Amino acid sequence: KKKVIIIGAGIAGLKAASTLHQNGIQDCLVLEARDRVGGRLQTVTGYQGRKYDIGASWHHDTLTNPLFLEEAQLSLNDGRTRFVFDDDNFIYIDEERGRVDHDKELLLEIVDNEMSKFAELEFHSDCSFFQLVMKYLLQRRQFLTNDQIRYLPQLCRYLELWHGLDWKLLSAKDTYFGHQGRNAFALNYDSVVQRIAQSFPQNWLKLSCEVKSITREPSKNVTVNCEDGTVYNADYVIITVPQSVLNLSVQPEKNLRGRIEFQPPLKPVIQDAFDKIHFGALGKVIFEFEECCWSNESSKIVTLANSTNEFVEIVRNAENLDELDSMLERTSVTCWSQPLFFVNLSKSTGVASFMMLMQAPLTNHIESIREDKERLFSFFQPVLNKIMKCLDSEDVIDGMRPIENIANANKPVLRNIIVSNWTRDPYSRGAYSACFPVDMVVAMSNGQDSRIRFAGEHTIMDGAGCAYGAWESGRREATRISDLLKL
Amino acid sequence: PAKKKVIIIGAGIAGLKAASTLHQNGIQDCLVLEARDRVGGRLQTVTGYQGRKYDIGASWHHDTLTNPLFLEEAQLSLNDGRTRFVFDDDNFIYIDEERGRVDHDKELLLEIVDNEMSKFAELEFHQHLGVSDCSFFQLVMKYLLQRRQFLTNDQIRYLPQLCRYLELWHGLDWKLLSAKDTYFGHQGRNAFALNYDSVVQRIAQSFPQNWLKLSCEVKSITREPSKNVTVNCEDGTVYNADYVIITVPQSVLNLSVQPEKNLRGRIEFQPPLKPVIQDAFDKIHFGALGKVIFEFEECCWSNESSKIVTLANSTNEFVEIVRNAENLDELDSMLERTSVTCWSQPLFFVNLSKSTGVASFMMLMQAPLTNHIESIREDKERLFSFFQPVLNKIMKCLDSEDVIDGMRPIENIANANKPVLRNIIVSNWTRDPYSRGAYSACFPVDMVVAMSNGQDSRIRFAGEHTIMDGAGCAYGAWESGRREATRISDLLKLEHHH
Ligand SMILES: Cc1cc2nc3c(=O)[nH]c(=O)nc-3n(C[C@H](O)[C@H](O)[C@H](O)COP(=O)(O)OP(=O)(O)OC[C@H]3O[C@@H](n4cnc5c(N)ncnc54)[C@H](O)[C@@H]3O)c2cc1C
Ligand SMILES: Cc1cc2nc3c(=O)[nH]c(=O)nc-3n(C[C@H](O)[C@H](O)[C@H](O)COP(=O)(O)OP(=O)(O)OC[C@H]3O[C@@H](n4cnc5c(N)ncnc54)[C@H](O)[C@@H]3O)c2cc1C
Repeated sequence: KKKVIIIGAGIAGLKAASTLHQNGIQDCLVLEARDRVGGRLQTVTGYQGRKYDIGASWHHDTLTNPLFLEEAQLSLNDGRTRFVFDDDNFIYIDEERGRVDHDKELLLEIVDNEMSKFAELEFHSDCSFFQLVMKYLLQRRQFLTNDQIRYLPQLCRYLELWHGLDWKLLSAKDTYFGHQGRNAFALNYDSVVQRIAQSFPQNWLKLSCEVKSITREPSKNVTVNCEDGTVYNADYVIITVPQSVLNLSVQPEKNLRGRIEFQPPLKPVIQDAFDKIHFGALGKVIFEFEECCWSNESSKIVTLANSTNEFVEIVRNAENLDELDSMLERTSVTCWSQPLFFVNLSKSTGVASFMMLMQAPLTNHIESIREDKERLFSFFQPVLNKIMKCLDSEDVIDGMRPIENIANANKPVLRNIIVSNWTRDPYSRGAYSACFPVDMVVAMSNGQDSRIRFAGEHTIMDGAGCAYGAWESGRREATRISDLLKL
Repeated sequence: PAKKKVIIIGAGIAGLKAASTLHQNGIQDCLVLEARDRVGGRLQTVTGYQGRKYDIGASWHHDTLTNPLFLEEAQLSLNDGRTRFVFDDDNFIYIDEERGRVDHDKELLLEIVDNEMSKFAELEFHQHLGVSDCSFFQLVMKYLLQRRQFLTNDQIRYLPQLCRYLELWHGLDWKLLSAKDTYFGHQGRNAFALNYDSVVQRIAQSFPQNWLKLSCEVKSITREPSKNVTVNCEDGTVYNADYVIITVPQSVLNLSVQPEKNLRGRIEFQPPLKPVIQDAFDKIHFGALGKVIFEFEECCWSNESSKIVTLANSTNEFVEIVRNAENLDELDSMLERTSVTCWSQPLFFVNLSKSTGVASFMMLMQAPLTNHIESIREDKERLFSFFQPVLNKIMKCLDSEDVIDGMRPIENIANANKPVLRNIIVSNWTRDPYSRGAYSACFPVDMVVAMSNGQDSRIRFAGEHTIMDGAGCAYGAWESGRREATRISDLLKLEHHH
């Protein structure tokens, strides 16, 4: 029947569909399991109609990001605001100390820089980012004060919100990575998705179509089966489901929502690749306040996990990486058990809200209780008040239920909380490609064969794990299949 | 005709480390011929108001994560608890004449666009096709052009001036500086040496005293076909050696390729320096980093930071030209439009009060300013008058009052919150015939190769301009000394049984 069948309507699949059409191609399809397009790009709506990207929210590498450049030109042509450069000077908050950023005596950003060059030098075996930070501290303690030894490691973990992985689950070798310039906050990624999706025959889109299996016949024809019985046959097939999903293609049984049974099975180089690449769990929590009543100094605030001086003496005393490694091994998870990244939306978008980013293992636990508004307010209440105090304000009032308080005005009134759910959603099963302490790109880039091709943020190297990477990978596979068929 | 194993010309850190290595390797009958009445060369520690000491030459140990000289000094300190240095990096304070402090600003966010700029440059040359180099200025104008849609007006105005602190890394005005060589990734924090002289003396002291010959200016070096090298000091003496390690500055060694033998510092080579060496001089130059010390009575200002950069003047008109230019071509035409002031270029001040407790400012300057300011380094009244505006402005931003000129003490006991300037020291590297500049710099490898491969097996070269790792730095100079001394040590070892 069809020329090419695109599986998944994330930005990868959408771009691909866009290309094909743009290449005059016809008779294609976009099969999406969810009842909406966008995949890991979703803009939700909350209090008083405020909108928030619960999925991707920034255009990274604006100096070379091609998706971003395209958006910029559109904006040069029509003056519509599509984004805002929200990079800012980070505010770091510790529970006891308070602010420790731009400190006259702590000079933490400066040692962090050094720490980073140290990381580049170490490589230029591989351990965990946590293990790398310990070596650094050990090897440079002679030139680090006691307060730097205490806090630096906590501040430097802000990188956890970059991969969505705690410093002990994260590969040190992939941790530090330069960026091609500032970041631009998308003021409607849904506008990016919408545009691409409305640039090809709207009749190609088939929502709520979970694909159960993909089969390779002899007669250069591929057969796709959505689990509702309906079956399709096409020339080429572009698979864009998340790596975490695709990975299911090689496990016991075949049920598990999302899993696609391949026929024949996926080659060994492919299945091998899943052994050398994991997936992160970046999550988000939106805190909607009645109105801003705090200082809008910065739009970037990070709260540090708690630290101790007992940790220092062990740095001072340890003789080597083993004495320290063994001395360190010497519960209760709260809002102060890990670093939390808060985007203060008031300064950058004028919205009285906080977009907080979180990592594994915390993400999954918070998303598990996403419907428990009071439990959620109780869990983050401490860091929220600590933030408000540092930003010259008061403790948060809970106004999530009818009948505010009448005596607010000077106190931040929380009106709502929104939480992501990517780790519990079967069609995402996590946030995006991440490294545990490479080859998948090549595996995907080639394909299962000349007609069973792939695409997605995990099928490319430039822009890996990013929206534009997935966007481009969608064009790659697209352009190709196009050149041929066209004939 | 005094016979000697090795003759090292110059007693800077390169020659001193060379001789040191030699001694440490059991080599005797060596000489260190130095023209000045001191050792140290570009490492010199002067004395000023009330016995305060300052390094008018090198001040920092750079790339501490890898710098072998530094690591060697830190080891010592770990053994005796003696403080030999101090990590003085800090959050930079940027002062505009108009806008006052513009650092860490919630709206300007200068350091942030500066970072993106560094990245733009990296992305501009890392992908090395037939690149085509240009001045650093040209590089910045290109950045502003390509990214104007993502920069506010004030960023376009103040970024190009704030990014010029780099002029103080090379000692060159951004119009004279190679863009391709502008950005350098430092291997970690810097360590402010608390007297570099201590490093100089410790090394000097590590080999025979009588090995040293000060105030002897070498004027010629001849290679006898009889497998020996002849060296002549100006004070008539003549020496004969198996090997020679020339460490004169690249600027002085350059004089060798020109006709005119009576130039202070110049060495007449026979045979003349090979063509590969001569021609290498067309491919690298010398910068003019200079210093000025503003000594104060006592500290009556904020010690938030020890790093203060004063930006040069900018104009909203510049913003308009960038906003209206169609390409680099037109931007230059448009940019094409008096006299030099303390605001005509960025200046870098090290507020020592915080970092060392000494109520003084160590200010760095670049070419061409350095030349002009060193040319009048005696007219103190003119110096003060020249640096009064920025000096006052700094003090204002640091919660203090204008400067009072007390360089000629006339009793002042009623100005506790008023800063009193008592002295002004100025470097003199451009006019000193044995330095003729600050160190090697690029105008928009040939040299490092020609030098490292020597004039011939017997005539060798060392110094900050003869090596890649640490080029232009004290530790690179130091390393090159170890390099040359080792090669010879080995050859003299295989010396037909001794
Ligand atoms: C919390 C969070 C924050 C992020 N922030 C940023 C950011 O700031 N900047 C940035 O660049 N990136 C960010 N990302 C990453 C970005 O979202 C992804 O790179 C990009 O959206 C991945 O696109 P994709 O098209 O490959 O897949 P989309 O998920 O990403 O998924 C492919 C599609 O496959 C469908 N599918 C799966 N299984 C089946 C099946 N069996 N049958 C049919 N359809 C199926 C899915 O429903 C989905 O629509 C973030 C991600 C998360 C989770
Ligand atoms: C103002 C200034 C600031 C600096 N700051 C730093 C810094 O912070 N950190 C850093 O790492 N580097 C810094 N440097 C660079 C550093 O000082 C040099 O890299 C290093 O000192 C060069 O050492 P050298 O041994 O090769 O030569 P030294 O000058 O550098 O010179 C070799 C010796 O040869 C002698 N000589 C010359 N001609 C003759 C002759 N004809 N006969 C006999 N002897 C002769 C000279 O007098 C001299 O002593 C700075 C330089 C300047 C000028």
